[PDB]
Formats: sequence, structure tokens, C-alpha cells
Amino acid sequence: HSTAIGRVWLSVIFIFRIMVLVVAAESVWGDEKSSFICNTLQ
Amino acid sequence: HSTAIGRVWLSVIFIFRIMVLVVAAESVWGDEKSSFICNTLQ
Repeated sequence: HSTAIGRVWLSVIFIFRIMVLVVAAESVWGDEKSSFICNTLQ
Repeated sequence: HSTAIGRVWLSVIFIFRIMVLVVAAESVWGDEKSSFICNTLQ
């Protein structure tokens, strides 16, 4: 019922985004706050 | 040989300055650098 080009390509890009987000959230952004340090005694 | 007013008053003020400097150096300025602290980790 839907268009040929739309569903397949949109689903593929959505799955790619999900995979990239999973990898980045699991690994890259885990210690964004714990390792965030400033040069001060305050 | 010198003037009446000069020697006595100058000597008294000089001795006063010496005593004040002795007290201040012994006590007030002893930890001017050791207790000098800045708010930084540098």
C-alpha cells in the first residue's frame, strides 16, 4: 500500500541510527560526567 | 656640638621603629608565604 522507495530505505537508516546510538551510549558517553574535571579547588 | 632637639628625639623615634620592626618581623610576617594559598589546582 505504501511507496516502494520509502519504507525500505527509511527502515534501513533507522536501524543504522539505532545501532550507532546503542554503541555510542554504551561506550562513548558513559563517563561524560565522572571524568569531567575542572582546574579548581572550589 | 649638635642641636638640642635633634639627637634625642631622632634616637627615640629610631629605637621605637626598631622595636616595632622586631616585633612585627618576629610575629606578624613569619608565615606570609607559607600560609599564602590560592584557589586552584595549578
